[PDB]
Amino acid sequence: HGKQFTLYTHNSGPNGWKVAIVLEELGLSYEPVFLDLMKGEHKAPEYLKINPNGRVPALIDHKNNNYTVWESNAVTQYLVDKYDNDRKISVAPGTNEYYTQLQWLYFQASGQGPYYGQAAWFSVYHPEKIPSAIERYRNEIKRVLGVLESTLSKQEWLVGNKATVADFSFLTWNDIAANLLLENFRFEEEFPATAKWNKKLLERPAIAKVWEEKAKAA
Amino acid sequence: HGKQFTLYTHNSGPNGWKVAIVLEELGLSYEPVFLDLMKGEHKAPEYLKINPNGRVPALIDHKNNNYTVWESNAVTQYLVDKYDNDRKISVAPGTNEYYTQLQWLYFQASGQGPYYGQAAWFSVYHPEKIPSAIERYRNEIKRVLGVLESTLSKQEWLVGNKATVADFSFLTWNDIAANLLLENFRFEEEFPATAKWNKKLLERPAIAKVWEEKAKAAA
Ligand SMILES: N[C@@H](CCC(=O)N[C@@H](CSSC[C@H](NC(=O)CC[C@H](N)C(=O)O)C(=O)NCC(=O)O)C(=O)NCC(=O)O)C(=O)O
Ligand SMILES: N[C@@H](CCC(=O)N[C@@H](CSSC[C@H](NC(=O)CC[C@H](N)C(=O)O)C(=O)NCC(=O)O)C(=O)NCC(=O)O)C(=O)O
Ligand code: NA
Ligand code: NA
Repeated sequence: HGKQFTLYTHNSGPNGWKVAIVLEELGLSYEPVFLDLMKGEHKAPEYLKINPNGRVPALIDHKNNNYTVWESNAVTQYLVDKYDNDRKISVAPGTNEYYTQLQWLYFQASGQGPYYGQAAWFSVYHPEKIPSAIERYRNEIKRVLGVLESTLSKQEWLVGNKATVADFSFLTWNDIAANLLLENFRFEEEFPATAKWNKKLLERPAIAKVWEEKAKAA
Repeated sequence: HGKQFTLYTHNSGPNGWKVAIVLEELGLSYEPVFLDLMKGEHKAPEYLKINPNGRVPALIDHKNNNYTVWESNAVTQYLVDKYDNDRKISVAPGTNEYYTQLQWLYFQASGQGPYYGQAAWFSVYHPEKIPSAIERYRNEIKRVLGVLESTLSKQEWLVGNKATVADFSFLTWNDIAANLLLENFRFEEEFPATAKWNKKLLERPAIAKVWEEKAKAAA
């Protein structure tokens, strides 16, 4: 055949692994292309032709005339809508539930990722240490966890009464938050429903497999 | 009331007016409820039942058994998918281009909004003034405009060879960036394709109507 997809990514980043989880859960074949962000490969003309935003990940579907799509959650939606026909990890397009799923994916993409990412930036990469900025995004991480907790303490999954890509989407950034960004953090005590949700998801065979890969990387 | 939708929103923020544009473009009736964020109305138990994130906007469709959805771009997708059957401002669900439309909407939601929003925060609300932080997000604003420019200099619209909600979605934050977040900004000079794109969208009857409502609301 040749592998169906090419996934432009890098050794270890939260959004690439997120897409990898979707691919593995769907049993889809893919070849990862690891861009060296340190060397600016993602800002080179060759990659800009794939994603003009110059960020990873991006996906090419070789079975669909090399249809190319970027933004990890748009990539995710493309994958489940077209290739999760048995609805193993997604709700059906054309239903009200689909937009609740979409709502949660937008909360992840606009409410979790960018804000956690600023915590990561100010703690690690910003040229000067700014305690008030570090504080600001640490507080936002806890707020976001509280939003998850308020729903997960009331129902088992975010949508569809089954684990979906909506639930999956929060995993990689929450891992970074718990294991790097937050200090003296006790996930299970502070956000019990969310911690338990997180634990179960990581126990899914496909997710656990990728999580082991992630550990082996970076 | 009597109106098909209730739109939870407020006077100043860009995402509510963005949804208002979609509703007006589709000719749908709605009653806006303007919440006072400085009175913590969005963090009250009553609104948290509507959106547990405690942010605006949120939409209730009274014609669809009060189906409720939040996240402005998720609300937008719901509206065009269900109510834009003639595809006046959107591409068709089930196509490939739908996911390109979605891609651009995620770029707006995750690449424009939150970063422009951090420029807003550090420039206006953060209780200490931090030049390196202000500079960081002003820079990112310019980078984002550059991304738009690189595409719009080569094609008329983001997707489907017609104006869609993907194009519309960038308007309100770009307005704030152009007039408030950047200093001595010259849209047409710095980003000519994007500025022309911006200008054309603002000429649309429905958008011009909302833009005036927004202008009066500021004031
Ligand atoms: N919305 C996009 C986010 C993708 C993304 O951020 N990719 C990162 C690698 S993950 S590393 C996490 C990443 N931070 C960065 O990329 C830091 C560098 C950046 N230029 C900056 O100045 O902030 C971040 O905060 N992301 C927010 C999020 O995930 O929502 C990247 O390509 N960086 C190259 C670059 O920007 O030059 C998606 O979901 O696909
Ligand atoms: N992704 C959401 C964003 C919705 C949103 O941010 N609504 C704002 C009003 S617009 S005002 C713009 C807003 N800034 C804020 O909300 C500032 C207060 C905030 N808690 C903080 O600390 O940054 C922002 O940066 N948004 C990023 C974006 O639009 O993507 C709100 O309800 N704030 C109440 C609150 O947070 O308490 C959407 O598109 O619906
Ligand atoms: Na990534
Ligand atoms: Na708003």
